[PDB]
Amino acid sequence: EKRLSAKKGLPPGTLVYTGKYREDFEIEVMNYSIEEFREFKTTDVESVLPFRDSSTPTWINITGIHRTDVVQRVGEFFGIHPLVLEDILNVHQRPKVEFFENYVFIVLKMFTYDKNLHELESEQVSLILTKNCVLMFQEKIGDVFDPVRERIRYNRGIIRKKRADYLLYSLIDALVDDYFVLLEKIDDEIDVLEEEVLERPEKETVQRTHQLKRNLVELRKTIWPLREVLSSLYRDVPPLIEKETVPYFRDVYDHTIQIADTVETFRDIVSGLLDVYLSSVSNKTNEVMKVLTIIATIFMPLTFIAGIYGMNFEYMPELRWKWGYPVVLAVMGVIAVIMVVYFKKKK
Amino acid sequence: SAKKGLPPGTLVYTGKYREDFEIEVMNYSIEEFREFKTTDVESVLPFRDSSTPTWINITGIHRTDVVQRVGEFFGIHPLVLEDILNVHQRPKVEFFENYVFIVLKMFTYDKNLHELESEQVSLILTKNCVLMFQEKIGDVFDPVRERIRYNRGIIRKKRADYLLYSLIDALVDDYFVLLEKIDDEIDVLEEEVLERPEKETVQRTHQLKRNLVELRKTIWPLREVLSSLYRDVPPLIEKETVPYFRDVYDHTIQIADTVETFRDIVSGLLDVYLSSVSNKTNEVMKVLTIIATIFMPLTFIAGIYGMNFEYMPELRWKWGYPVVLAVMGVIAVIMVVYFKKKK
Amino acid sequence: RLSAKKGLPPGTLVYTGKYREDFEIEVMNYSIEEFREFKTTDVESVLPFRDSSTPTWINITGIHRTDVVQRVGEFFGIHPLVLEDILNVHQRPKVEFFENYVFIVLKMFTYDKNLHELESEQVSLILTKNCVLMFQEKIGDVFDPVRERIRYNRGIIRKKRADYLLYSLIDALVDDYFVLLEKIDDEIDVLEEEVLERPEKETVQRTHQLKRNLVELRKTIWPLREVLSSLYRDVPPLIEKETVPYFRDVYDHTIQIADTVETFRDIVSGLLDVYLSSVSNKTNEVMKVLTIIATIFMPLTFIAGIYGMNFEYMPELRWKWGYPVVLAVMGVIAVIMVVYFKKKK
Amino acid sequence: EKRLSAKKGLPPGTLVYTGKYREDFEIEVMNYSIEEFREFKTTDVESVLPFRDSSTPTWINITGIHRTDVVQRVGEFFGIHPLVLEDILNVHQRPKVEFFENYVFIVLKMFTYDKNLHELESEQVSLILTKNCVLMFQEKIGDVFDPVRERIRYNRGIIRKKRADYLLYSLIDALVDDYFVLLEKIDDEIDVLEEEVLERPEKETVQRTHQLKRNLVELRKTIWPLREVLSSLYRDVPPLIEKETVPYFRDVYDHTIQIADTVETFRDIVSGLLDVYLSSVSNKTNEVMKVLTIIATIFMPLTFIAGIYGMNFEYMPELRWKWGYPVVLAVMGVIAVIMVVYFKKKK
Amino acid sequence: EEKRLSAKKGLPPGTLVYTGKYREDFEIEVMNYSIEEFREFKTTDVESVLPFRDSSTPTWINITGIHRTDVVQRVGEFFGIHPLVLEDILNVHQRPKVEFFENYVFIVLKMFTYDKNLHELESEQVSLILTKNCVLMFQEKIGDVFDPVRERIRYNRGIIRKKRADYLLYSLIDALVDDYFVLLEKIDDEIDVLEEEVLERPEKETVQRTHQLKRNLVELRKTIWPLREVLSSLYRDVPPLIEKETVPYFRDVYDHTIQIADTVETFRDIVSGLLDVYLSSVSNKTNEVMKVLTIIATIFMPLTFIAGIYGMNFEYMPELRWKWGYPVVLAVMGVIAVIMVVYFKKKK
Ligand SMILES: CCCCCCCCCCCCO[C@@H]1O[C@H](CO)[C@@H](O[C@H]2O[C@H](CO)[C@@H](O)[C@H](O)[C@H]2O)[C@H](O)[C@H]1O
Ligand SMILES: CCCCCCCCCCCCO[C@@H]1O[C@H](CO)[C@@H](O[C@H]2O[C@H](CO)[C@@H](O)[C@H](O)[C@H]2O)[C@H](O)[C@H]1O
Ligand SMILES: [Cl-]
Ligand SMILES: [Cl-]
Ligand SMILES: [Cl-]
Ligand SMILES: [Cl-]
Ligand SMILES: [Cl-]
Ligand SMILES: [Cl-]
Ligand SMILES: [Cl-]
Ligand SMILES: [Cl-]
Ligand SMILES: [Mg+2]
Ligand SMILES: [Mg+2]
Ligand SMILES: [Mg+2]
Ligand SMILES: [Mg+2]
Ligand SMILES: [Mg+2]
Ligand SMILES: [Mg+2]
Ligand SMILES: [Mg+2]
Ligand SMILES: [Mg+2]
Ligand SMILES: [Mg+2]
Ligand SMILES: [Mg+2]
Ligand SMILES: [Mg+2]
Repeated sequence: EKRLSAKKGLPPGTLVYTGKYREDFEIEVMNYSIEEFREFKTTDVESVLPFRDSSTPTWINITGIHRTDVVQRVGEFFGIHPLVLEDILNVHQRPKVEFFENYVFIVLKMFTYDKNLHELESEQVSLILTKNCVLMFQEKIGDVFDPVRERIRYNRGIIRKKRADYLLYSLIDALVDDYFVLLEKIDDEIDVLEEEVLERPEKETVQRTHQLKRNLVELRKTIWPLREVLSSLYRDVPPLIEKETVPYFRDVYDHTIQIADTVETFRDIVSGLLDVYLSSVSNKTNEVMKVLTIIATIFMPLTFIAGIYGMNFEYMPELRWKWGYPVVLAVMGVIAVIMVVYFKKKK
Repeated sequence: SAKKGLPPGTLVYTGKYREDFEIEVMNYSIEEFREFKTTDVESVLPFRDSSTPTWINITGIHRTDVVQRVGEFFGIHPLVLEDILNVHQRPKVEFFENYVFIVLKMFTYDKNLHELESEQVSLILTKNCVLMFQEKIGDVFDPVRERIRYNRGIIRKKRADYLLYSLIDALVDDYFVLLEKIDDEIDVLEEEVLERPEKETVQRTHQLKRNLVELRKTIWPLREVLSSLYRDVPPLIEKETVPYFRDVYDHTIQIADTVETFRDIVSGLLDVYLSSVSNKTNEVMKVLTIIATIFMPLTFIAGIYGMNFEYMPELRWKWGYPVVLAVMGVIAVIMVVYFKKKK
Repeated sequence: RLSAKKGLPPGTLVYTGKYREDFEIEVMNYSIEEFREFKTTDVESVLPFRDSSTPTWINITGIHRTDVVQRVGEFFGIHPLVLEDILNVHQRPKVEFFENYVFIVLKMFTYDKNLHELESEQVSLILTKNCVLMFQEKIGDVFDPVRERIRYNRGIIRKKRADYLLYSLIDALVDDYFVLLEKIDDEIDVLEEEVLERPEKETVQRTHQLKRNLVELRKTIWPLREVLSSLYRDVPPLIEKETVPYFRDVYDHTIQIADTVETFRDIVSGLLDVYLSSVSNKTNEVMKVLTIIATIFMPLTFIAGIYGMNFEYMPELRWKWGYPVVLAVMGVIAVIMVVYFKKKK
Repeated sequence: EKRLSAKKGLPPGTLVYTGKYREDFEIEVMNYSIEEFREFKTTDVESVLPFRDSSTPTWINITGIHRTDVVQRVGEFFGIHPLVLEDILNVHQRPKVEFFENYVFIVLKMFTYDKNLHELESEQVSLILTKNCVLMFQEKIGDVFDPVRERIRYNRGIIRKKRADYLLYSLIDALVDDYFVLLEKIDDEIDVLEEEVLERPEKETVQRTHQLKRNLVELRKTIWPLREVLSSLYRDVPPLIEKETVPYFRDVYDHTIQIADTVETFRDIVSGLLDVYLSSVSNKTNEVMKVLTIIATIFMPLTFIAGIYGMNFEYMPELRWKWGYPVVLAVMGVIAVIMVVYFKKKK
Repeated sequence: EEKRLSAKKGLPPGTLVYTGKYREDFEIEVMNYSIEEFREFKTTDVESVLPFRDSSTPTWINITGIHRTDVVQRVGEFFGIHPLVLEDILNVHQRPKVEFFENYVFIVLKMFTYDKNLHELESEQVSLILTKNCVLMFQEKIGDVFDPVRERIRYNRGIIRKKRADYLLYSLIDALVDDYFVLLEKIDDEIDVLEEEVLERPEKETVQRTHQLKRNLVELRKTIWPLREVLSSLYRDVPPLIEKETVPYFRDVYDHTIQIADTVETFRDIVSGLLDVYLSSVSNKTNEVMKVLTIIATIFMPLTFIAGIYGMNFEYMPELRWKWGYPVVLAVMGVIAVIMVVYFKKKK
């Protein structure tokens, strides 16, 4: 209803941004050949539009898809189907490839993990590969893509030698790689949490356990498709040159499996955290209940006799007598002493 | 859940909705549009033979004679019409030579008392018509009606199969709304489960589980109905409508992701609460334990010196018990010190 | 009684089930123009119907008479493995295919409410030429409505052939399951009500019985779904454009049941964890009462037991305005132990 | 006595018996056809070597494969691969069916169950179908094949009319039949066990349920390859006479499924047995609390007032107007009785 | 508990970077052999092994200490190994695999070492490349399971000397897969000891060990599953692996691996209940602690109140004055104590 999960009743072609980031808008362009390169930014689309006809590889990054107007304008110019456009704009959706005639279309998820308050956020990056362009579409400023920029700029690696497909591999290889980062953060979280779980009895322990479990589920929900998307890229290939670029997506495929597995491992672990915790607590109850028993179980028989020697009659034998009070205190010290002897097994 | 012993062709509305019956009909082509309502079935019949798209919506299928009649007129096999009127059944598609047959489920989720309801929606695509069969009045189809009416979208331009698409599409899109609500209820529940120790909570928890089960049982085959429509297409215009069906599938893959997601999420809730309440039990134990461990030994010396004995001064010595009182105070001091490793 | 008949050759004919009670053969030969039906204990009398040109339903009941299964089978030309398959009632439902005939094993269920339990009886069907052969363990069945349909000519059955009678028999036999499931659905409803609102061990027990019975149900129903999958997708002596879509309809109910049998499994599966939580909570709130009485009364008996001391020259007895204030302070700490207790109780 | 799971360092054909039984060695032969049959035992492997070339089905039962010379001889004569000989000797393994050029190889297990102290042992059985011979290999004297022996002697059934592949069939069907016996015993154990769990709270119970869980896991591991074992015997069939022996293989294969389902039915039943125990313990903990609390909650407050009225004070007596003792005992009984009243709901 | 080696990022596709924890050893071994004779040697000079690319006879070249990525790059370029394959030899956090190429088979496998006492398992990654007449082996660290295979080559044991490079690769992976037998045995011992502990030893360190075992099992499954797939691909495809000879051998290894994997899922099946068996014991001791607490509580508290109503200072109240009251109250108190014990004769 409000800013989550619903644009409803709108026709099949409606361009609407569903995410939260309306802040920034910036349009980056990097063109390159083996010979030379150029880069620029701008806030005007009419400058970048002519690159669709380029003979040389081009990476056009639109940050600020919160502007539906520029997404549309570009979609139209490169001839992107309106359903596809709409997918780019609706950022709540699963990861996918859709191959078309003159183009490939890809929807990926970048993540961010804040430790301290433990939570994750996800930005949607959409890539379109057509002709010589990779069109990028982001929500906000910030991204994992920088090493690629450096690779182009400082001529490191093979990127300069290759055409646009290997560039889509470059952007996808970065995006996938940052998941390892997120995963390191998360195993750190796991270790911390199992320490806390066996050794540190509070309820905030439970709260954090649960938080990690959800963060893990959302992680997987985005992850398994992400694996299939790479899986598809590997087995089909309409404009992705074979004998050059194929083993490159394939290495991103092995990554997305190594990752898909790692979150599984994570899951099987975190599931039994809470069991370990129940085992910590009901074991802590056991030791308390043992203390209260020996405390109660010594003083309960004693307070009884001390109460039968405080009873008022007349006619009573042992009150006058006497020799009693030392013999009574004797029997008391004796019975509590055989209690403590009886407890040489327990605690 | 039982109509038994009846012949294969027997029309029995098996639903719980007995109240309303209505017939809505919209005939459109590119240049013009015409809509009407009625309770008279024959009046909507001549539309079987037209060369333009028409949406014929029969609400209140508890009236069987209408279903029989319309069926016989459009030439639909009695096994289908029975299927239409038996509303406990899974979403499927049957592909036929002169038509397609589709059963789907709309859901409804009441907050306050938290519960869900289902309507069964049937669709026949034949020649130039979409035949829609609803159990009761009101639907998620209002934006579609508004679209045909107001020439929004491409819908006016298009044909009967694309009308189908818009109908099913609207249906599927509503689940999004339902998911948002379930999400909210889940938020509330987990808040309460870690912070609010009550049995009404375990109930609400189990009910949410049960609901997620019913929802899953519907959602999963729904994924499959679109799976065919996208992949099969005998009288469905290819180059035009196949990509659009492909969308509704995408979404219905999504809805099924979110639902497993919820099941995974809720499935650990009862272990939270168990872990939470097993802790609060432990931390009230401590309180009862300290209260028992100081005040039990103390009440013990109070009982010695209340004993009535002919021997034993105190009696005399007349100091008190500053010293009884002081030994109490000192052993209490050390008990509490001992409990500086605890509460 | 029992689960092993062993050391025996593959052909050997043995009834493994528990009911030796009844024996009866019922025959209905019916055509478009007319119909006739009779019963008997005499086997040579039904044999000639092999060559009848019209639909016959031979329901042989009391398979515990092995010699009749032998007779009829050898006569109609049914293999020895199929005959033994008819006499062994411990087995999974299956469909096997052959030249002149189709072999079918199904299960009818009876669930007693009150004392909650289920028993099964096995029906074997053989469709051969114009005859459909039926085999039961004991008197009574789910098939009366198709009998009624044949006697009174209701619906399309009189027009059509023998494999349509297969269709109808099976359909009836599948439809039973719906009512079964309704019953089991009731059991589940009461059982969960009890589980959250009613902490006893008998409810542990019934939860277990329900889980078990549900297991049995899944185990019968799942191959049963695979049965009508095969009758729908294969079809050699089954008239296609006429019967095959009637076949698909049972195929569809067979599926609906299976999903429902799952829903019940998934729901039963949690019913223990809801019980554990109610008991724990119940265990908690039982503990809280113990403490609050202790923590207000235990320190109370202590300061109330100081002034029961027989020491002379307390002096503190000297306050003898005294006791009401001595009573007061008690209540005060008592109250402040209660005033410890009006948050979190 | 049962060499552990490893013989390593050894090259691939190394023929080593890894089991515990060295005790007996015997060889039994039955040559038969429609007309007649001859049967004999022996310790001499030379006299059973000629039967490889038999026109008519022979059954060679070698018992005592600890004698590895024998297995080597026989193996080399009938043309069996060193890897399969090795497989006949190493008894820690899964069942399999390997189809070769001139012969069929099966390994299968023959279980034995001890009730009382509950545990299961398994002898290996190896079967090689070659030409007209069934080669059969056993660790120890005693087996399940005695009634197939009897059908060969007393000419019961159709076995004499039929061939070597039918011999194979009979043997496998006796194996498979025995797992029913086994399952019956496990069902008995299961019933006693669940009954003891729900009505009988002791620890040797958990010990037993666990024993069973494990035993069923073992039985699963032996049976599931087996289901696939007779699956591949049913669906393939190069030298297995089709129109004769095939519907008989499918018969064993139906059995094999009932056995597995009977296993899976058991598993899902046992995995609930511990949760039954869990819920019985936690109701006992509750029911003990209940008893502690009604005693604590009626008497501790009644002790508080008896209590103030025993105090010896300067203004003592506070009351001493004789009314007025029994009024206190009255209000004692009244607050106790209304404690019971308040407990007339649950406890 | 800090930044772990996982991410090699910002780095190009071909980047050769060792991600392991072993920097210690470096050694290059060679055995070359034929039916007539063989030569074995070590060296740190890579250029001396290189000519073996062109040998007619099978040559196993073991390169221990892949941390030196110049050696790894050398042998790679010289053998025409594609940079991505090279990089995989170098990156050790990754699942076992086969990849087949025009001129070589790349394989990734894993050796596991378990230590008892403090219970923990380390792995080492092994790479193998079937290329022409060579198998290139790459190890992180000295020591390995391939000793008997060397021993066979040296002293002419088995058939290995007659067969070729493909059978040499069979021999290597067979010794590898065969290690997992030992490993599963050790994990079994720990399992028995640990379930005994779970029932009969109520300590928190027991819990620590149960969870530790569980984690070890998961890391062990994660590797062990595709290990199965690696041998399956190897059985069923076979481009330069001589078929009618070497395929059955590869099949055998596949078999043990199916066994290996089955076992691993059985251990998992057991350790998953191991913690519920603990929590059963614990609740049960406390259960039988609370009993003790409650039966001591319920006999004396009705007794301490009977002792309360007695003194208790009031007038009238015989009771006190008729004598006989004290002993008769020892009788009542006593008898009610004995009927509490009698009611508790359904308990202990
Ligand atoms: C030297 C003085 C001579 C006085 C007259 C002698 C008469 C002979 C009597 C036999 C002696 C036994 O006397 C015995 O004393 C003991 C305690 O002293 C009493 O026992 C008394 O105190 C014990 C405490 O241990 C209580 O458990 C018991 O309920 C109470 O009756 C016995 O009830 C009485 O039978
Ligand atoms: C002082 C003389 C030195 C020589 C030693 C002998 C001293 C006397 C020994 C006393 C033996 C104690 O054994 C016994 O104890 C109980 C207290 O539980 C006393 O008192 C008991 O009397 C009878 C038992 O029959 C009961 O009615 C009463 O309830 C009970 O208290 C008995 O009178 C005494 O016989
Ligand atoms: Cl690059
Ligand atoms: Cl009919
Ligand atoms: Cl119906
Ligand atoms: Cl049988
Ligand atoms: Cl071996
Ligand atoms: Cl036989
Ligand atoms: Cl890498
Ligand atoms: Cl060798
Ligand atoms: Mg849409
Ligand atoms: Mg790689
Ligand atoms: Mg019906
Ligand atoms: Mg879309
Ligand atoms: Mg006093
Ligand atoms: Mg049999
Ligand atoms: Mg059979
Ligand atoms: Mg139908
Ligand atoms: Mg070996
Ligand atoms: Mg082997
Ligand atoms: Mg890389």
